[PDB]
Amino acid sequence: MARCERLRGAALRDVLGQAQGVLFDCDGVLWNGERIVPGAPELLQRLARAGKNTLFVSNNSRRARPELALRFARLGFAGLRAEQLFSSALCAARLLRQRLPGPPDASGAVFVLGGEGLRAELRAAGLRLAGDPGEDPRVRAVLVGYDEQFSFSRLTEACAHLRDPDCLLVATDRDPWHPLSDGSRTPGTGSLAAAVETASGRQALVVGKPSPYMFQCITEDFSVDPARTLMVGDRLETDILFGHRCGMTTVLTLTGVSSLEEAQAYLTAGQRDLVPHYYVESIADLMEGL
Amino acid sequence: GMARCERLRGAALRDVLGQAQGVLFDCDGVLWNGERIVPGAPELLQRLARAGKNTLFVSNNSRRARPELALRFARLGFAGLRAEQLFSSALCAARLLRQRLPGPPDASGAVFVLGGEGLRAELRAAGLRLAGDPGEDPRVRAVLVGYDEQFSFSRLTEACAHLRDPDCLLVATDRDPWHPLSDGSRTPGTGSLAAAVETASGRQALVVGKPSPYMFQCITEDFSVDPARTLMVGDRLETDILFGHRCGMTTVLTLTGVSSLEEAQAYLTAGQRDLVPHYYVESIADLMEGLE
Ligand code: BEF
Ligand code: BEF
Ligand SMILES: [Mg+2]
Ligand SMILES: [Mg+2]
Repeated sequence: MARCERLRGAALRDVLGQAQGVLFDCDGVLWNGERIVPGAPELLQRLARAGKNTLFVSNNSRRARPELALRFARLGFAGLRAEQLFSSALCAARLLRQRLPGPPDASGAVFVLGGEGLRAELRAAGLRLAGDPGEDPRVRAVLVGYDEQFSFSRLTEACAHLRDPDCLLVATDRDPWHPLSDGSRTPGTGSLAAAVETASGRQALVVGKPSPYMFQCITEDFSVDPARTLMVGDRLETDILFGHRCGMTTVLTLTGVSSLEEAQAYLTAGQRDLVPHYYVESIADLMEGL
Repeated sequence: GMARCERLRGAALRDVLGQAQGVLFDCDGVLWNGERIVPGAPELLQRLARAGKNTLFVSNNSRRARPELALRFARLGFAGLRAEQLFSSALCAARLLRQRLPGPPDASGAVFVLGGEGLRAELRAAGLRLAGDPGEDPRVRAVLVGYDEQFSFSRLTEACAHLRDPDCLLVATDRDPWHPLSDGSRTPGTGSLAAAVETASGRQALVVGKPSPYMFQCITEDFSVDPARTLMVGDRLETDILFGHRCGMTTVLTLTGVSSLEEAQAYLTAGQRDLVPHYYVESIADLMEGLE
């Protein structure tokens, strides 16, 4: 039962040694916008050298796997394999492929409220998109992602497809909003998903943290022992909650969305699923254990 | 009076109407569907007036300011109504905001509005200054979410920016989630936009329209209404009927609109008593057989 203590000194050396791997959230953890978190690449390198597995799990649905891989390299994280990178975009594509196969054939298409990266992730899995060239097949699912082209007419069209009860509704994540480097905020997929759900009268299947699905998607590709895995993230209600649900050890870093006091407030309120085991000022602080 | 969803006809209809001082009518799906009146609706209103029963009208429709809504009634054949009898969520939003945003002269700021020109006009008639109107946009002191056919990701973003300030109010006209169109398709309702704005801003909106009691308050500032002796007549269980229950009125579901008898009956069998109408009719025309 999580106590939100500062991970330093001996405990930190013990926690890292016991670890098989570290699951890292990306935004607010490795970088903020185009500014990397100092020590972050050096941390990853030392982790690898110490033979501790690293994986990356992000609710960001803007970047397909190849562009996310480029971003890591560009910002200075070398030696990563694309296979280590999980976004809600990737896992939505895999969930939709799973739900849409069958003994039946001639499936259908996905209507996507989202950007080019999310679309590209679905095409890479072999799904067809409403609005691509050629045949208009039956729309069999609506996917809601981070959609800067969101509009009333696109909301209306989503709901029309959802009048068919067999048409699925999937959302990449419910993150409600995100910080920008200028201090302003941008609405998150959760706000778009809420509009689509309310207008269509449906409940969405949510793929991203804190949904366990994000973890299944990962364990299909790697063996992960939740007991010996650290889940590291900056957001209490997505990363920490996810970590608790998966039975992992949880580390809040303070470089991102949540504050140490928000965590303490959950603790005093006895909401244990939202309380991290440990916190650090920065993921750079983890290095003193290697 | 625990609702049993009974068909209002015969003696029950004569009794209920006889005890009533007045009838509150929801408008869409009740007096009309689109540009098509419900047959008998104009005659009903006339006969109600002759019988000395007061009528008032509530709508969650935020598209027409009160003058145009009044012109609509007249054009479709409803005679004898005065504009002051018409309460829309637009009107009541303008009043809530006028109440909450008066203060010293210099304090007065602006309302950032997600909605159409009807709603805009309703707020200006109440003396409110609007972001996006000509000249200086003063401090935004409230965000209003209404039915917004021009809703967009950037305007959602701009609303949230205003809402970062905890003292900026968030008001929604209503939470109706979607509405039927004449071709059988649907348009998203304010409730869906409001949900997006509330989620992205981390705020709870003050809701003005039915089933919020605020709409009833907005009405009782202008007219004496005894809820015990008033019928609330509507086509939507989750908005009109619930509203009637919260205000302590006898509730009548009419079937010419959004909800079905079977939806009402399922609420009954589930014990969701606040979503069960006391009575129902196929059409509000049926009410006429209870008047002499
Ligand atoms: F990249 Be994480 F979801 F902030
Ligand atoms: F006019 Be009601 F709000 F349908
Ligand atoms: Mg993050
Ligand atoms: Mg109605």
